[PDB]
Amino acid sequence: FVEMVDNLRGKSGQGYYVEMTVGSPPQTLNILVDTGSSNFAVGAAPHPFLHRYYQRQLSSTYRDLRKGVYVPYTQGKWEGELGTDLVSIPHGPNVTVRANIAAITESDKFFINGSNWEGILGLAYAEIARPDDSLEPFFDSLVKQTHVPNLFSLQLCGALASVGGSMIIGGIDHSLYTGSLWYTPIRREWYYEVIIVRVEINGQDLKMDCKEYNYDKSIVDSGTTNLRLPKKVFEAAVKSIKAASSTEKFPDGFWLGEQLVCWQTPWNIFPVISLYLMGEVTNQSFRITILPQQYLRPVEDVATSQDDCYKFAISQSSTGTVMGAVIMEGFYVVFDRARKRIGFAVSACHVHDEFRTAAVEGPFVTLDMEDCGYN
Ligand SMILES: Nc1ccc2cc(-c3ccsc3)ccc2n1
Repeated sequence: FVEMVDNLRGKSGQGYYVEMTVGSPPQTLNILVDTGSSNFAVGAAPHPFLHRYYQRQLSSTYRDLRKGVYVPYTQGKWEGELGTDLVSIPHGPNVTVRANIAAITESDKFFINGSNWEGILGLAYAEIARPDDSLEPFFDSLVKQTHVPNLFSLQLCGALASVGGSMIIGGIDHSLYTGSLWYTPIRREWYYEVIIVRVEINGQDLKMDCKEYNYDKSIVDSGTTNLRLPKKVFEAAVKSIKAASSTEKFPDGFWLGEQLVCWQTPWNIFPVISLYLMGEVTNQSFRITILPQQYLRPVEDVATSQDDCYKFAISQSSTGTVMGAVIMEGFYVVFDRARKRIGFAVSACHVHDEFRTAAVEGPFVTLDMEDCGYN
């Protein structure tokens, strides 16, 4: 897996991408790695923000599926033409597979003006593929057509500053993490859904009905930046973070992500956040702990300010909990599809000081963990 280490690149706030090839001869494309969706979809027309795009006319192995796909999101959309072709990952396993590909022919607020990627690799399950679950996602195709084991893992390292990481396809690289992996079950194979059973700020329990933590979902998502929390949970978490960091006060807007706060930096004033996840065994949980250096993100994009402005990277949501980069950059994350589970271990590349560290600890006893799932 040494050939796969450090195969992820990107710019701060613009996602992680991996080099891929599509068609014959191979066409090189940078593709966003997204555990939050299930479509392999690439730009196929000269959108002026794109460095490169899939040219179907140049591929001898392209096959038309004679079907369109329309994908709206909250903000905008993407739209495309479904087909198949041969796909490779130059810094992945030495294999070539026939995969479904959405050729994107129209988009709005999908591509990022200024980024170095031209497509998306949805790593989640068939159930949330567009237009329906008959469209087999890339990873399913990879496992069916080769001996590549049914798992992948992600080390997202963070630092517009350049970001880096590793996607290890088909296994686990033990030098990307310290301590032991701890596994939480995949509750259902659609998103990577898991169950949060307890939340603490600075070891202080939030004491909420644990069903609020997973209302209506909790998911692991490499395609989101923030730790997103349901509004009711976010409201309590914010109140508790504010009380923990009394030493200095901040306007309501900052906590709401409506404005930035700037220095010329004190980490100790801010609390650690702990999430307890359902463990592998009846009545057993474990906890993941992140620092302010994960949830307080630098903004370098500030043109009207030559100070160190930060964004509060926890926000409200109506789609459930989203464990985004705020969480994932603390940990080596194993997506163990073979055994319907997700593993977490302290990341060897995570940003920390000399007083506190990201942590993965257990076992703990936690009763009635079933009840924390929304139905
Ligand atoms: N993990 C995520 C989060 C947000 C996403 C939004 C889009 C999209 C589609 C049409 S416009 C924007 C696609 C994939 C996404 N994956």
